[PDB]
Amino acid sequence: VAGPIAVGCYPALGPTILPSMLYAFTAEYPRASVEFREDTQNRLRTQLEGGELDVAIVYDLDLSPEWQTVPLMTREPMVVLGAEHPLAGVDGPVRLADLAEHPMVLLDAPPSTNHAMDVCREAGFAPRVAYRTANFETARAFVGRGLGWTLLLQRPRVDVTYEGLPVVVKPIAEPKPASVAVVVAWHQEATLSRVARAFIRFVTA
Amino acid sequence: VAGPIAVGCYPALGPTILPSMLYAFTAEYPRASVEFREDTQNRLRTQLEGGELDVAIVYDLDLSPEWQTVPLMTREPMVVLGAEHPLAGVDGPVRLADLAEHPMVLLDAPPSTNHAMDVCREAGFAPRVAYRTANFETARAFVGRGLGWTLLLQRPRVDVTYEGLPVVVKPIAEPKPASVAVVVAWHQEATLSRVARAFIRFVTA
Repeated sequence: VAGPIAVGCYPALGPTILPSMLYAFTAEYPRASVEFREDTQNRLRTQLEGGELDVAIVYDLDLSPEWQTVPLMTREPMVVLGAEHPLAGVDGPVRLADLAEHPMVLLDAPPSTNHAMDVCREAGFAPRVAYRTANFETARAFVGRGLGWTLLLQRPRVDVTYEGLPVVVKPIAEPKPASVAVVVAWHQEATLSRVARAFIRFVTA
Repeated sequence: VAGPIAVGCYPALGPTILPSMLYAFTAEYPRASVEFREDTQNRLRTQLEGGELDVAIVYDLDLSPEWQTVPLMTREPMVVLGAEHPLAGVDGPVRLADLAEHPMVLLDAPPSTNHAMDVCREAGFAPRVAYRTANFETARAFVGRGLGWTLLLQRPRVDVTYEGLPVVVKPIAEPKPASVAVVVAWHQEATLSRVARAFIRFVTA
């Protein structure tokens, strides 16, 4: 197992899923050579369907029916709150309806944006978006500071921001939202190289 | 003071500098409203020139002379290593020259990208870039996992990545790299509003 493989992913997946994956794969296969690209939903799609990427690590959301997928993991959406948020202190899951009138910090990084918007709609409201960011950490930092609440698909292991403030992570109820999977994907009509076949098999074992 | 202000910044400044600034400002002036936008280098300049932004929080690197600036803080570039890194035992500062042959994780987020190539260039080398990302946490997470070394202009308060791994931050010497100012900026020819002026005075107080 040797050769070039080009791997893309969403920015939100880069610091959460990718480091351990790339480190472990590359250690297992010293002669493999990985080109790593992070890009937006539309750009990765263009690249992956163009032959620029072998494989892409994406949320299993708004995905072309022509892409093959294999689950890597799956995670419920969570609410994240500042320590002194009115709702940070109550035990159990939060009814998302109870945040309808608290200012939201929207992570607008498609496909996360419409997923958040749909989850709020199933809880029966349109959020007051006080601040918008495409940056995962900016959303977390704004929240830990007390600028609003947010909905996130992934959970950094330590509940603290770049500023050194805590964040409080809550499950969601009424309804309990669907689990969102992260997936390795490729186009149906791609011929997987050996290094690519080896990558998909390793990172999912 | 009351009314809208549009504040832009570079994404890496969004979670580190901006959260407390926006919190403190909106706390002093409950009737001001901030329109917050993170944007890449040309796009922020382009928005500021056209009046879409009142002010920008930026690194003072490669800025137009048309912009008035006031320094908020200054920071030395630093090397960031994973805990198992060959040079992580190095007591005291690293000479960057000592990492010339180790793989680098490059934060490609102008103006950081040219700054970083500029500081290696000055230590005598062109780095071997194993991985490139415009995402700050992706750079820290990759380095914490062992995928290479980086250099960064800012330092999150807790030396831990999203995977819960530590990062080891070291000063650079021989030569010591140039410090970089973070500034509040606005265009020379703008007619500043009362709220924009209040913002500038408030963050430079």
